[PDB]
Amino acid sequence: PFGNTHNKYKLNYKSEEEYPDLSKHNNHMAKVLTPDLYKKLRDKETPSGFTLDDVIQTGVDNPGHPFIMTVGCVAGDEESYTVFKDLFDPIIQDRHGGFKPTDKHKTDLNHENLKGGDDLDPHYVLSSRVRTGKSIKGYTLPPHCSRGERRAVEKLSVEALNSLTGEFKGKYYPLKSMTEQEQQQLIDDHFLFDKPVSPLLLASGMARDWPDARGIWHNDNKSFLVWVNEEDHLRVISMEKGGNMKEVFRRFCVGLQKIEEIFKKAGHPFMWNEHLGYVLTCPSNLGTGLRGGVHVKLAHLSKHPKFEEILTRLRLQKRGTGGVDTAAVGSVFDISNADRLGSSEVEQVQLVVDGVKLMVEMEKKLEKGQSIDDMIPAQK
Amino acid sequence: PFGNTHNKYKLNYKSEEEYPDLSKHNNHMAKVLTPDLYKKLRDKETPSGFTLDDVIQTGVDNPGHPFIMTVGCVAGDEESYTVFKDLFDPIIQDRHGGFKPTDKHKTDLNHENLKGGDDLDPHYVLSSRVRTGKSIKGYTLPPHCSRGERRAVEKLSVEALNSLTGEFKGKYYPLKSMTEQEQQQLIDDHFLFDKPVSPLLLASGMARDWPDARGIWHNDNKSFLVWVNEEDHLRVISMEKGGNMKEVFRRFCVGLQKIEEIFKKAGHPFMWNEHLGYVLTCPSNLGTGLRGGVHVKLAHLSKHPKFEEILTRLRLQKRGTGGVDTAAVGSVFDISNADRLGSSEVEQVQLVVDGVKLMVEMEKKLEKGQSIDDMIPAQK
Ligand SMILES: Nc1ncnc2c1ncn2[C@@H]1O[C@H](COP(=O)(O)OP(=O)(O)O)[C@@H](O)[C@H]1O
Ligand SMILES: Nc1ncnc2c1ncn2[C@@H]1O[C@H](COP(=O)(O)OP(=O)(O)O)[C@@H](O)[C@H]1O
Ligand SMILES: CN(CC(=O)O)C(N)N
Ligand SMILES: [Mg+2]
Ligand SMILES: [Mg+2]
Repeated sequence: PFGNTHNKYKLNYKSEEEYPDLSKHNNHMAKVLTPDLYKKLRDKETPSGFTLDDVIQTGVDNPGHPFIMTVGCVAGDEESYTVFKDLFDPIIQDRHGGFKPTDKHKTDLNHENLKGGDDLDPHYVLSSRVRTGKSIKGYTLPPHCSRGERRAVEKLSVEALNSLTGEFKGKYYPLKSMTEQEQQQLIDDHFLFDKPVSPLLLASGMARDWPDARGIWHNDNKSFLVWVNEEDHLRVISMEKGGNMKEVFRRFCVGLQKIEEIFKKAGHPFMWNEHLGYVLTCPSNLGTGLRGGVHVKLAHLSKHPKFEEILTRLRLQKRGTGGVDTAAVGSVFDISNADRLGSSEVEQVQLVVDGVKLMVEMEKKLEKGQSIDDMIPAQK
Repeated sequence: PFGNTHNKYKLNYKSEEEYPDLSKHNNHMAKVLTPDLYKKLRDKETPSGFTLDDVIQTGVDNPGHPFIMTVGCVAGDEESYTVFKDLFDPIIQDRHGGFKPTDKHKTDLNHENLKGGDDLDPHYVLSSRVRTGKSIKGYTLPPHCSRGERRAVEKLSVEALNSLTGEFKGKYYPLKSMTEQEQQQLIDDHFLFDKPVSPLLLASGMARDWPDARGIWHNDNKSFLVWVNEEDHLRVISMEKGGNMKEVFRRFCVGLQKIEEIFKKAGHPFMWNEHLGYVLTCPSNLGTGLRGGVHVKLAHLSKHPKFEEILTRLRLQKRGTGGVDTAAVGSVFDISNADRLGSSEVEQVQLVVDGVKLMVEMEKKLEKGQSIDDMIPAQK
């Protein structure tokens, strides 16, 4: 029982007979997979039984489209990254600016190392936010995890979160028993998540048993939010209105370390290693898993020839006002760090603080009508 | 499905820790599963590694359906129906209107014994269709089949179908070779299976690797078609405009017999036993696998307070114009026999002809300002 009968059954076919048809594909996985790599890795399994087929399924199912390259693969556990390193390493190097198999990732959650960021001009910066994801050692990741493992993650997380006090006193809302009123309240506060609709996620198996053992915790102040068992075991978000990113990041680090110490005592620390930093399902999110950002009104700078170039130079990214696929209603852009792996949490938020400060100074010159042609920084 | 099929850590959790939460689920699986059944069968697997969790996943994920009552489980191979018989048999009994473990599949080949059905009123009955499914013995079914297995089924099936002659002369059209426009036209014209959007198809693992090794075979005038590797290895279809169900059924039965003769001669017989008849993925499609029905315009009858009761009395199922996952458009309903095991093809098509003729007579009475109170049919 509970063995490898399934993969052994597939191994009755030759490697070419099981090899995916990637002729229409444009994703990182398809860029790297070869007939030889598939042949060499198809009989391998992690201790939990995760296989190369499981790693690549989403990339097989979702070819991609013209420009933006999707990753096209997932990890099912920490071991996936080692057992299938011959696939993941080139993907990680390509996705994360050349990060090599021998490179090390530096973690830094000491919020005191951030400099400034309490001052971001409220007239332009409408809100500040820091998000990360975390995995819990001892449990496989959402593509793979059993109902039993998922429930164990939820129990540990909820008991931990229920123990928090002061600024971090809060309450958990299971998706399965959520009242209509609770759901509406969470929507009003931009705290709700629903079953994923993205085929990139659905194709990996991560949505099984929905909504079993999924839920949302937030503190009474509505400034610290935790999603349980969505894309990763945990998603942890600190947010508030205005431009005190210093306070947002402080709260983020303190709450994250409080949770960490409880998990560590239970023998289930956050999944982490010196090479990849914090381990998560998607290779794109390794390292810090961190997206620190602001909603910032850039009426003129938005409509400027070098706007996309300035973001690139500052190592920043932009999205709409309502998320990843939105058109920035009014003039409000979601600006955040582009980096994840090979730089620390402090370094990434510092880039956001420093970069957003410069871009507000730039916009102030533009609304007067001065030239933005000297403040343009070197590529960071 | 997915990696979770072979998650080796399920061993490490208690049965009650892995047991699904089926509270407020309304499908046949959830009506039957118990803690004891789960405990008994959770450590079992078929020779290809299909497990109880794979059987039930769609019924966990899909508590209900917007249009019909669903079975909530699938088979992954022939052996599924034996290994997990204690779950399947009560579901089959419920779904097929009382078919007991001691009852036997029925067929004759006597399609000419259909009484009437050559003259369904074409003002109401816009098209007539008869389908069934077949599985190739020795290959796993769509929820579980590997890319290699699926490809093997496609290769042998196309070779066999290409040997059809006479009114059944046709050819194969691989899904990957169709343009978006060509695919959409075939779907709009009701010939080709939809994009992989069914909650059953998705949740159970049947959409993996799409569109690899899927396609449609058909004769030149598209009156006789075979889908390859959608929900079943084969779906054999006869259809045409208008109300000559007898002719549709003639073509179906003669064609199906030619197919099975060809497959047997090639050494690729279908999955079959004396109890369940022909074995297919969904328990609802066992026995003859036959779903015979019409697109019928019921503007008045569909608004009558006893519409659903009448359908139940007649043992007919209602679906949308674009099939099970769609709504009726322009009051055009897909009306077909609900049950497939414990009766023959002729009995099934006779039940459709008789029921549809009654419903058309009801529609006509309601159009004329008369009532149908006196015409409600006895429970079949
Ligand atoms: N700086 C911000 N201020 C307020 N809300 C934000 C901010 N950044 C993101 N959001 C909100 O969080 C949601 C998720 O955004 P999304 O781009 O998916 O973010 P992430 O991937 O970090 O979760 C959106 O609905 C959006 O309204
Ligand atoms: N009587 C009919 N006439 C024309 N098309 C039909 C008829 N019945 C079903 N269909 C079509 O068959 C396709 C599949 O519908 P679906 O509900 O999935 O049925 P099946 O049991 O064959 O899988 C749909 O495109 C639908 O419009
Ligand atoms: C709609 N189905 C029946 C069911 O889900 O019970 C099919 N496709 N087997
Ligand atoms: Mg997001
Ligand atoms: Mg169908």
